[PDB]
Amino acid sequence: VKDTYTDRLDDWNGIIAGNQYYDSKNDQMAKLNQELEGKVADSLSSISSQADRIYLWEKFSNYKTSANLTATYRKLEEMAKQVTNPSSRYYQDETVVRTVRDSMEWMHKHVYNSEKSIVGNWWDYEIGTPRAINNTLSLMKEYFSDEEIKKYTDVIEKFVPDPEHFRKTTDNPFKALGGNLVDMGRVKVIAGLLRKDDQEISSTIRSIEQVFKLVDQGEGFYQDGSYIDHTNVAYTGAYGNVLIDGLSQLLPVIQKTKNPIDKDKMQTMYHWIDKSFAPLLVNGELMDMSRGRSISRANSEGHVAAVEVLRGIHRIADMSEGETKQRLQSLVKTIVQSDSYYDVFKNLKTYKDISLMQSLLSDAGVASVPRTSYLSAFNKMDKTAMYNAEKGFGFGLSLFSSRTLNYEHMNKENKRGWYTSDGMFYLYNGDLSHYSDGYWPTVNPYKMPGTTETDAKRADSDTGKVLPSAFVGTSKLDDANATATMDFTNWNQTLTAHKSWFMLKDKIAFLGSNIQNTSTDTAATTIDQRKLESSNPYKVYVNDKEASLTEQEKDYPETQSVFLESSDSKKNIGYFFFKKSSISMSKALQKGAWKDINEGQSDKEVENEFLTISQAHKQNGDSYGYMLIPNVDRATFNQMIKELESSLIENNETLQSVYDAKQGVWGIVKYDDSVSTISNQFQVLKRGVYTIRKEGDEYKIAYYNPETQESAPDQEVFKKLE
Ligand SMILES: CC(=O)N[C@@H]1[C@@H](O[C@@H]2OC(C(=O)O)=C[C@H](O)[C@H]2O)[C@@H](O)[C@@H](COS(=O)(=O)O)O[C@H]1O
Repeated sequence: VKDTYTDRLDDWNGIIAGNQYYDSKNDQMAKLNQELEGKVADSLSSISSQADRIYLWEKFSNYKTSANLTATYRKLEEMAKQVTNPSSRYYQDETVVRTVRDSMEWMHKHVYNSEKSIVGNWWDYEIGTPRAINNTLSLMKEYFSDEEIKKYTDVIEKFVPDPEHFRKTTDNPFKALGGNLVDMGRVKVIAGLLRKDDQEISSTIRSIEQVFKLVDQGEGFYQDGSYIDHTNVAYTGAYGNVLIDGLSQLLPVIQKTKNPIDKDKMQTMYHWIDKSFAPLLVNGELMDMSRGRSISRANSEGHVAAVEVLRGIHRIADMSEGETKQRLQSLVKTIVQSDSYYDVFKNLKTYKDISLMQSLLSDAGVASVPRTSYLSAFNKMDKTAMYNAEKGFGFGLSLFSSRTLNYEHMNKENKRGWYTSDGMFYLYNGDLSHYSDGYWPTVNPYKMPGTTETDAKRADSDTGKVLPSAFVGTSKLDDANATATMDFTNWNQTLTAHKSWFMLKDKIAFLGSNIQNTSTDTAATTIDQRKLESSNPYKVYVNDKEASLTEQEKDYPETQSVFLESSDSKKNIGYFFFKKSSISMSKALQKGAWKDINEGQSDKEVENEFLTISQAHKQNGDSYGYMLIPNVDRATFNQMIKELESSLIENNETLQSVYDAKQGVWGIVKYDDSVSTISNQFQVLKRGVYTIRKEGDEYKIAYYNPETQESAPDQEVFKKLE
């Protein structure tokens, strides 16, 4: 029956598919249409048309595997999209209409109904499938009776009757929050509209409002921009994605129901965008350190994942007004145009999303100015993101502590992320494809960049762990300078190291001290493991003399510097060792398959060439110290290392500090409360992290105690001499 409920469903259809905006003369849209045409065509030619079939699609036949249910229903949603698209060859096609109706009935009688119990993954039974069912019925509501719709959605009410909890029919339900809570809306709000159930709609919207509250513990968004999910995992880039992506779709519909959400409550959305999401986006790429186990998915590499956030932002901009709308449009525009590697349209899956992106990009009224420099210390999730606009490089520092899990391996995904948070670092430069094109299934998991580890074998069956120490954190001074440390202990408590980082605007110093090993395994710190481009080869220099790297590891004793020279300076990487160090390097083709790190992925062999730089630690009390200097040519790197000749102030078991004379900035990490005199100019008095700047006779201080997660009054930690 046509009423206010169907009106809302019409708006929903315009959002999830957008057929009403389709334009055959629009190349980007025609491209998505053809994709859907192909998908439906394939589904129609492989579906079982035999009586007494045991499945609809052979490749999704074993229904004891919950994933097959969601995949099956999603195939029906694709059909519903095309049968209602005037420009589709399947528009109002009698066979497709009957196929969708008959398929819904079959699955309802033999595979998914209220008389069933969760078998496999609860996610499919409560989120994946219900969403596919809602969208199918919503798109084809003019081909189904209200009774049939209520019939096919009853099962949704059986598995998800409570808008505040998930796994309600199991022996271990959980409180819905963040991304899941948004999906709860895409389940119960839509089902509610389909069932014309006001109570379900009102109660679900009320439950959804919890998402707008910032937290100070648990899952959710924090004031410092961090986003935690799954109890204690940094997850802005995956579950955070689902949250903004899904919520931006729902809001236009929710705000037109009899239970609209207060404007002041939704105000936090803008905080997420500016404080939580934006910093993790560099040249169109969403930083992998925030994507959890999703890094092990071939179809979700960095630039692809970024689009989920960008399209969410764009939708929010569209429902916003004036300056707020104007600036969000500019944010999306500048990020997209800075991405010369990935075509944003490849992940805009609805015509309205394509339309919005096109108008934004062609509207001269929307400014597209390169983003300025920034540095976000996401202490509540132990990650740090840095971007230098003048030089054009991004830097990501992935850590963990007693407050966060190192890596997430579940549902057979991300089997080898063991060391992705053990002081791992990311460098975002001219090569936007670096962490893409199969980086994850080909990178050597035992040598993640920046990490200090023993070479003991690791089991894929292992799961994440929290760190024994709480002494992990970043002290930020300004948009270009910050200091961080990690009181590191490896997975089996056989190795330790005081690892610290000194972010000094256009370079980052890496210092490690108190390195100890109690095992029989060899210990080493991976200085880098950079994925190469066959089109842009690097010329390697050691102590400024060209070197020839081979697959076989070569040792370089008494090394003062290493320089990776590209034809594009924005891809150059230099390493300056404060004190001559013994390192080894090699360039080798590494092979692997996505299935190796994610059971549900392809076993197709992938290959990439990598340049690995390492420093062995054969004695207790060992250390390392070097400055990472990117985006400068060879002569400029050589000049810079001369300026930094005496930048290392100290690197021992209780004190680590680097000084940038040009800036007048000090980065300092103290492991105890002894009085530390620095450069005969001042004293720092407490255990913690410092970033200090001298401006004449003045001193600007940024102190952070990572264990108590508090700063402190200046006189408690700093004292000027004389
Ligand atoms: C945040 C996350 O990893 N969520 C998991 C699901 O993944 C998301 O799926 C969708 C969607 O519209 O369904 C959008 C996102 O890009 C993607 O991250 C999914 O993996 C389900 C079930 O698993 S599967 O059978 O292995 O595919 O589990 C969620 O936790």
